[PDB]
Amino acid sequence: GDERFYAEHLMPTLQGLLDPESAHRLAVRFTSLGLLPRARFQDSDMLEVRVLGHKFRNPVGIAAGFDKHGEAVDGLYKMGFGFVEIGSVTPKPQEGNPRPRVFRLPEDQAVINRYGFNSHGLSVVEHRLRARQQKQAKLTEDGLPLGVNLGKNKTSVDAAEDYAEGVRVLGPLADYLVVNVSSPNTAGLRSLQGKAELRRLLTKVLQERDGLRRVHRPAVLVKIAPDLTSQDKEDIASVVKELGIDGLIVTNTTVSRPAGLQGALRSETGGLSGKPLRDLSTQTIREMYALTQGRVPIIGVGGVSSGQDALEKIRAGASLVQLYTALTFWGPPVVGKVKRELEALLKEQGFGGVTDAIGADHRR
Ligand SMILES: Cc1cc2nc3c(=O)[nH]c(=O)nc-3n(C[C@H](O)[C@H](O)[C@H](O)COP(=O)(O)O)c2cc1C
Ligand SMILES: COC(=O)/C(C#N)=C1\SCC(=O)N1c1ccc(-c2ccc(OC)cc2)cc1F
Ligand SMILES: O=C(O)c1cc(=O)[nH]c(=O)[nH]1
Repeated sequence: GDERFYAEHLMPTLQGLLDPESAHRLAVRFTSLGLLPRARFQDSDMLEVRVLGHKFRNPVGIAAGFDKHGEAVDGLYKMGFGFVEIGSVTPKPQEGNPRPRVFRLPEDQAVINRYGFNSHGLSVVEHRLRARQQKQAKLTEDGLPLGVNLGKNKTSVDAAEDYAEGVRVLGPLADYLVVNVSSPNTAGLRSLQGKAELRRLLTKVLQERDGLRRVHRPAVLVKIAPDLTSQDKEDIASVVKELGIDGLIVTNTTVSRPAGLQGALRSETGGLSGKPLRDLSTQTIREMYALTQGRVPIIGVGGVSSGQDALEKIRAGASLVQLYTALTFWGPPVVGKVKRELEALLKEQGFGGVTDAIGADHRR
């Protein structure tokens, strides 16, 4: 499946015919049925990473939001992702915001979304993952782990209890869990990144996680915004260390609108993803790595659409990367593209593998 054909004919046509939410629903459907380009790239040993208690056959994952309800996991591995993250999942089903709630900014290679945690809920996702639980166990053992990203319901009183319920229900079924406190589309949610709120929330999450039988006990990561103050970042790093949080996902979408955006839809409310987020996210990785002394694994995400973009985040401190918005524009071939370019650049820059490149900018 040609990189050129998808980039220059297929994705532009689908974009010309369908609004972005319809296009995404069709993509989830096709992916869930395995109707994808092959994909030929075979992962070399230079791309394997060991982190979070697992082997990852390659460091390129699908970011949360694409497969919100765990419907397409196997088709995402078939696409060539080293790991798959589903969600965000909320405790109770909820519809999210009214449509339209997602917008393309093609001149910016960006998207703005305001889905507001549309979710089938924990029970539905639980059963969906349970139907393939041993298939995933084998995938995980073969180097293809599964992450589950947890959110909170719009009308929930007690946010921490929403996250605890998620840990209890889906934790067993996940190699890692993500406490998503950085959606910009749920009122008040990002205030959970504040020191006191985060410590209270994560103490409860970790207690529930530690209460799970050893074989079912996932790593716990916290996904953070790209819009944090210095004080916020220092506070997060402190809490992450005080509690022994397994890792950080850096970053969610931005509420900022960087100067220079050209898309007609630039002033729509929501989080902005894609190329204009890229270096903001990279910078946030760099800072969090330094504040955590390189001892806390980071999954780097925001604006990755090439091997260079991947390597930049790796060298800034990410152990793994994810992408979401690049797919919208370039389609499935972009996965093998990132990986082939990443391997080439690692060789060019004198790294024996991804592992050797993690945090390399900090040792220069
Ligand atoms: C349409 C859309 C929906 C998303 N929904 C979620 C979500 O449910 N949970 C989450 O943690 N992040 C979500 N994200 C954020 C992505 O996981 C990722 O952090 C962000 O888009 C940056 O990566 P990208 O520039 O490669 O898209 C969403 C992103 C987009 C574009
Ligand atoms: C008419 O629609 C199609 O032919 C589509 C679609 N959609 C086809 S034909 C063969 C094929 O790979 N697709 C296809 C295109 C995009 C995507 C896709 C788009 C966005 C994604 O976000 C991460 C992930 C996958 C998935 C697909 F499975
Ligand atoms: O609106 C959502 O559901 C969603 C959007 C997004 O950009 N990030 C997130 O965590 N949730």
